[PDB]
Amino acid sequence: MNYKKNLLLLYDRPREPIFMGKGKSVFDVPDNYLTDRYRPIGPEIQNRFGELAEERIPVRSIALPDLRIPMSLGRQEQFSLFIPRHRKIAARLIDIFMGMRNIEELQSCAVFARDRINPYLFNYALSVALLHRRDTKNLDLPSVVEVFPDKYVDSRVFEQIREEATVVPEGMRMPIVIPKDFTASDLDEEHRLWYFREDIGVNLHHWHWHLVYPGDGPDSVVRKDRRGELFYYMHSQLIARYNFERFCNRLQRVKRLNNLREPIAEGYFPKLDSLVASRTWPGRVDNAVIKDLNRELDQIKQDVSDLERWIDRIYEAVHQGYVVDESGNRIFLDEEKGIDILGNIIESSILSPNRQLYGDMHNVGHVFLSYTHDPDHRHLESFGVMGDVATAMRDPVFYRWHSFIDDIFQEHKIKLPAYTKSQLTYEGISVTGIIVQSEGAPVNTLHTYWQQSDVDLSRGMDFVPRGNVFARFTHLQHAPFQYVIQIDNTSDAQRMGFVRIFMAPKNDERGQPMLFRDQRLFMVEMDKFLVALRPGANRIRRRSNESTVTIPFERTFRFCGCGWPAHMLVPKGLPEGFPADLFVMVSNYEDDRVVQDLVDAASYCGVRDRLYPDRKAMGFPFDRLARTGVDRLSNFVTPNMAIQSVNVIHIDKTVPRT
Amino acid sequence: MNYKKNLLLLYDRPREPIFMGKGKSVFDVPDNYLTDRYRPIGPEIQNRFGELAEERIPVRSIALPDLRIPMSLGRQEQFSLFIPRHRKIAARLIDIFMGMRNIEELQSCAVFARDRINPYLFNYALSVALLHRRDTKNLDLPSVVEVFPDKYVDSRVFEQIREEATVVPEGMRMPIVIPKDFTASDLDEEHRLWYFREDIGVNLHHWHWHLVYPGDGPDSVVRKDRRGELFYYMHSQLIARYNFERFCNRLQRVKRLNNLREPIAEGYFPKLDSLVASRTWPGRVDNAVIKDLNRELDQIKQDVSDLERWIDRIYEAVHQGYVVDESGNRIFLDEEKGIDILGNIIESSILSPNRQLYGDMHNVGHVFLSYTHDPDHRHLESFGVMGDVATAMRDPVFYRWHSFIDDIFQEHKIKLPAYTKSQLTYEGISVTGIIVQSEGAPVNTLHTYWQQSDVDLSRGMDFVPRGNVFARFTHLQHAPFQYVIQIDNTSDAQRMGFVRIFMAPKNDERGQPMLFRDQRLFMVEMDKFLVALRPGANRIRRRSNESTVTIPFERTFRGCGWPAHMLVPKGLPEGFPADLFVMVSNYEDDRVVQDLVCNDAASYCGVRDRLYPDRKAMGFPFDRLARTGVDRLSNFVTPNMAIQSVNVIHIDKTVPRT
Ligand SMILES: [Cu+2]
Ligand SMILES: [Cu+2]
Ligand SMILES: [Cu+2]
Ligand SMILES: [Cu+2]
Repeated sequence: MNYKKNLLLLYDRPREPIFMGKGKSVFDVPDNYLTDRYRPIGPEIQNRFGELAEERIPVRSIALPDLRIPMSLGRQEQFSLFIPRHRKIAARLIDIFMGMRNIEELQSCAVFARDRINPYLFNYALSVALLHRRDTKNLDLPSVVEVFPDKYVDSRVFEQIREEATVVPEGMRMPIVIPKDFTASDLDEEHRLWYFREDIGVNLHHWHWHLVYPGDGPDSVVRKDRRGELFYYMHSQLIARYNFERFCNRLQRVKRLNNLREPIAEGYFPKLDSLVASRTWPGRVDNAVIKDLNRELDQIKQDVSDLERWIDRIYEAVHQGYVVDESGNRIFLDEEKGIDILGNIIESSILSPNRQLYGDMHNVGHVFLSYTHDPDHRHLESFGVMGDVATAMRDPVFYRWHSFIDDIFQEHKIKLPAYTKSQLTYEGISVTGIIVQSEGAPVNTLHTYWQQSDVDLSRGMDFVPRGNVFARFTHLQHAPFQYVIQIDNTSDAQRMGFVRIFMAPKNDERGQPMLFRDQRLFMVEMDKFLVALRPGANRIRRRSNESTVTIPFERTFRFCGCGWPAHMLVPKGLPEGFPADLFVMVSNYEDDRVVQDLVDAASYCGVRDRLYPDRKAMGFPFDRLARTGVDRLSNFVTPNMAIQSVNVIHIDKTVPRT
Repeated sequence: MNYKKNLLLLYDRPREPIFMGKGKSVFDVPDNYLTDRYRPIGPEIQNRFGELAEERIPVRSIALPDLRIPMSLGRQEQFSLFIPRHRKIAARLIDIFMGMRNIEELQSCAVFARDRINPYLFNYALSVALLHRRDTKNLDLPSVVEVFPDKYVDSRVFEQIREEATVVPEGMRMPIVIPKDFTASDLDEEHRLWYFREDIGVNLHHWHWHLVYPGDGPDSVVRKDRRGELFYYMHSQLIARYNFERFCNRLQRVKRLNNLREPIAEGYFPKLDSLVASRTWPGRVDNAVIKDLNRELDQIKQDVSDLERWIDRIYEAVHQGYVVDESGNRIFLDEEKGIDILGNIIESSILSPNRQLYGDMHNVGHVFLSYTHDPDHRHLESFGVMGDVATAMRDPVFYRWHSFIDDIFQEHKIKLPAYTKSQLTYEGISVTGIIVQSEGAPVNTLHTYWQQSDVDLSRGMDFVPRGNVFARFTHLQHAPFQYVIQIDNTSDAQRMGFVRIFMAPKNDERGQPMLFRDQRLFMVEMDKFLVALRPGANRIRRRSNESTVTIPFERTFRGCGWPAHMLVPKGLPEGFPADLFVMVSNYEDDRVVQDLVCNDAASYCGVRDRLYPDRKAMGFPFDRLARTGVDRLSNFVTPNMAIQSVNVIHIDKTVPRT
């Protein structure tokens, strides 16, 4: 509809008042909808822009809900989905946008609010609403990169764009190359993971997760099947993928934060400038120490001890094997629901059975690490990147904080009974082998390289002359490839299986093969998909671009929604080649299947699907300790599994997007 | 001439290329004078600008000097006069700009050079050039604030302006209020001196000083009479004025940094962002450590030891009573020249007799203090505010560092013989009285308050739509006043005398009458001028706005000197007690042999005048220890001196400037 299309205009040029031209349209804003600054000159000011557009969009003045709480955050402040106050403020706004009777009253409300609410907040809230409302499904939202490039882009380029757009005529403007590996030099060994930590797709992924599984909000948008287990598994796969990258950069597996009271060795300076706050992001010096927090405006008063205490209470619950809700009853951490409950406890969503007792450990850790430079607000400074979902993953200490949290999860995991031979076996199914073929390349060889892709940023360049503004981004990529899987059925009937593909490094940091206790943690999911297997032999062909784990290229670089960005499907590897163990398992779909009756089956959207369609623990079968007598992958396998050695070659060459 | 006026058009919109409109004029640029990016679209550029303009300027293409050293600092990098490499670059550029034969040929060089050189460095280098060429004398250079507002105002206003200019047509635009006391909350007691430390006038002062008494450059520009002594005196009076303000905000006299190993207690976060560099001046956390520097791009590899060695060397010379030449000769630090030699050693100007031995103590300390967050440049960050003349006075640690330096100069000062009673009395001359009169106020009362002043930031808002853009600044101000002085002559002959007026607090921090050993260092110079005294009684009236210490209010807000609105200390609302002192010294001894362009013309400009017009030590008569048996100002005074209690009142109210 036109109405749907019009909401998308609210994303165009966030800080330009709503009465200015958006695309080919203008909003006819009512007098009482103008902000205090503009209302007194309103009729003069609305006309200047209002004689440019093709279209004209009428807005009816109506009675609106109370926006005082959403309006409590300043327009030139930063927005943090980790700071409790702000989550409350966001929760409220999502409530309001969700509860508009229909799309016309949403338009009207959003048009009133936009120029009165912090743009990042507005953008978060609206997006969450639009993804979850009945009347606004479809509706391809613009990427937050095109809307706020300042959270993705070296600050240096904004004046470069401003000059280009002012001096050069539209037909003649050349694209701006976005600096890469720009946040530190060779003296920081950590700089090497620029291609991961600072990837647009990796960071977009983190944001998207938080849009679909918000921790506070109307029940409608919060309660999703096994959202606590997803919190666990999503953060887990990041670590594993991150370690994978570390092994390809002559580095060790990421160390957890041992202790909240020891210095944090990895400084990080983001080089980002928030045009919205009109203030640069603070950085964090090498060897900084977390400090007790007292920020009145933020409403955080929290000693390091409070955090340490929550940690101890959780460990106690995991070791007890149960948690205690507010009524005092015990909820057992069983083998279905334990991970889920525990996920809710640690993130601290509203689905925490007892926030008061277990705390808000994960979020508040983010705040602590983001504010080491101004913990009582005496210097009137905002938080560093760790304080924002959008940018947290750029900072190396993210991986260390989350590695630490992952230990709490691992400690629950290693208490569950190992999978038995019986539980891992599909009878009569056997997987004789699996291989990968790239185009032109040797068998069992994956290739990586650099690629430059463009993004139009015009939508986010407030107060810049109209015109395309193409920005060229350098990012990892792989050559396309397929899997070839030999399976024998031998049952005399058709057998349905779930094909599970993971990949892990072959060796440890020292060149020695990995034991299962360790390797199982390093296994990164590459595919999961359903297959009918006919009696006798089956040769199964699977292209890398069908991965249920990833989203298409275009979903990062121009409605179907997010998963892992495709250009990051494959670890970098090494020029000389990096050995990895590729793994597959075919499990019995009859046991894995969720009833999911209907009057892929592996591709899951949280917005769309009521139940996650796999009854197995996320990360099956690597989520538990091996059964007795197993010590490595080669003796872990059952006949319905198979292993393959794979070489990951990287060529330090660029290609122009094809 | 018209060429003079065209040179000033180069200060307009520093980052906008010179082929775009400047003022109501345009330059016609030889095609080969365009930069690489714009030569190809040269034709589509000449048409796109300037046809709106009235004057058009022909630029003669000429042969130009080797320009690679100035070019070696990048257009989007920061510029510092403390960094030795950057100081050398500016010297070369200055050399070029002063080596052009014509004012016409200078226009051509500058026109060519502008879009190719770092804007900060260009403004600096050209500005020094213009102030010193014999053919560009008496030029009203535009204020740095107007051209580079980004060194002077909270970065939060930049988008406020950009919105106001983009949205509202120029007839209807309102002024942007510049926030005051914006760098820190009342949780930090230092915040109370926002009106001093973050005052634009004061910062402009620091900057203008370094333009007239640059420490590297051509000999013609650097070698000024007693500039080493100025350096001591100028920095000594800043501490004095600072201390006065401290005594009016319930603080103590500033404390030296004890040394370079102890953490610096007082952090500072300036909220400035450079639009030239698209980087910040990083804050400094509380309790930060001075760290050894290895900044390769800046060409600085210096250990804290290296600085401590310099300091120990300088202390050793002061106590010795001589420094040692590069050839091994001794130069004695005597009563006349000692302070001057020492000032050149400590600053380390070119004039230092042995820079290998005594080092570059002052400049390098600044750089050290500005780099604690990134001393080896692994995080690719620029220097804090202390690393920039423009901005250094903003940071509390400026006063701590300069107090540490002052202790070294003081160590020389206390070695000199007390001034004798003979040396102080002017035989026949006797001052019986001094009073201060303001309008509408009781005798012996000064008055301060707050004022708002507008400034046009339009010449400094690159890539923002043209038109007036007014910033409203809030700043201290005093009510005008006059000294009335009664002098009895007693000779039958006319007598000439220097009138030297100082002011100090009556009481120490604890409300106890101050004693000379302390008071003398707290004396703030208020005026110095020559008078002719007829035989018998003379009544001298001297208005505040005549002070030789200051420069007109017009020159701050639309010939080095202190800004007129900061002549008088804040004082207190209940009344703050001070001692006003005046001495009439004998001009026949104070007279300087030189005769240049009515002796009563006391306006001294360092570039204009070859020699400093007073043979006495700067700060006389307070620069030495008291003669035996003087303990307090009451016992110090000779007949040709006089003392008056004065009450300094602050009213917390705001006036629009009359
Ligand atoms: Cu997350
Ligand atoms: Cu997190
Ligand atoms: Cu200075
Ligand atoms: Cu200094």
